[PDB]
Amino acid sequence: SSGRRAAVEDNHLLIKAVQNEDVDLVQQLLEGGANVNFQEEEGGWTPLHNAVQMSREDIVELLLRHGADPVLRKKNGATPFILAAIAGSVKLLKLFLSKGADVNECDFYGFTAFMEAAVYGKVKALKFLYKRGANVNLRRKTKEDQERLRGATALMDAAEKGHVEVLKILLDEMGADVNACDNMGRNALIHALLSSDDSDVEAITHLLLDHGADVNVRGERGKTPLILAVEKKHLGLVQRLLEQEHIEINDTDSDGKTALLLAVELKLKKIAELLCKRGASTCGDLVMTARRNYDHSLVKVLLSHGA
Ligand SMILES: Nc1ncnc2c1ncn2[C@@H]1O[C@H](COP(=O)(O)O[C@@H]2[C@H](O)[C@@H](COP(=O)(O)O[C@@H]3[C@H](O)[C@@H](COP(=O)(O)O)O[C@H]3n3cnc4c(N)ncnc43)O[C@H]2n2cnc3c(N)ncnc32)[C@@H](O)[C@H]1O
Repeated sequence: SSGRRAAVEDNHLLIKAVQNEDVDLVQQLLEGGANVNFQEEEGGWTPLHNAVQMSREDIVELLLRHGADPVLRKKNGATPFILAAIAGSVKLLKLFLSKGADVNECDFYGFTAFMEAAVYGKVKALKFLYKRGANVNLRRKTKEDQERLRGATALMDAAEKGHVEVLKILLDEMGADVNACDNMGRNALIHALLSSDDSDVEAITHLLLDHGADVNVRGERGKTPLILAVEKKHLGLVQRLLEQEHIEINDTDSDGKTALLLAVELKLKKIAELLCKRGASTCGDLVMTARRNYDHSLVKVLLSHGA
């Protein structure tokens, strides 16, 4: 019982040794008899996981030769193979395939190597996984989710993190389905506009629209791409979104508000003016909203378009 406690320390040390990239210390601890397949209690991480996360092939090899299980999963269900995708290591993906990993295996949240590679903008890994049979259009199914016959896709992921290079490749080279929808009915376009990154959102939006993305999808709360473009207060997105010949300008959100109503509630002078060069002012309480806003430049615009 004093030995059971002392050893667990050696184990944690083996992990820490790996994290510190202390090759010699890892060799001592393993030769010393430390459990090479020890999993810490937090998230089920092993030395091998940590080694893969860090893209240290040499430490992976060492651990494997001391008998590390190459397909042992951590608590989230992710395997070392998957972790190597997040790391973008082709060498490690090639390796874990050779040791029994399935190219379309997934953690307990439906995440596949291919998906992780797109999330982390890992191009070479993406191309590798594709050419090794990765199912590009898989929709995330948690495990106790498949059993009940019941949703995001790699394309969506790349859209939310704003990886332009990856999005081009998925759409042009790998046959990604631009108009797939998750279980809340959001598509790659909606995800791009929901993300925290206004960084490359213009490119992602243009790209998606060229590849025939549906500008008229109902999101979380009736929120269309137009309404998100407006709520973002982005003139460029509203501008590009409106060059879509068949966009339901007057579509209404969850609250009944529309692209124009929200444009005016938010005092967007140019966006409201641009919308009015097509939008229906018959939401009605438009002018009354601009008046509550004390916005007489905007009250004038609304009336010229018959409110
Ligand atoms: N060396 C180590 N590195 C990192 N963590 C370590 C390390 N050593 C010990 N730990 C510790 O163990 C714990 C859990 O770590 P873990 O990563 O193994 O397990 C995570 C979590 O519990 C678990 C679930 O978290 P959640 O409740 O937030 O559930 C999340 C979400 O609701 C769900 C569905 O997403 P979606 O389909 O709706 O888009 O997956 C999460 N998720 C989001 N992006 C993911 C991704 N790219 N890949 C996998 N899962 C993702 O998944 C890990 N995880 C979460 N976000 C991640 C992300 N963005 N990229 C990679 N992995 C991610 C921790 O508590 C931690 O301290």
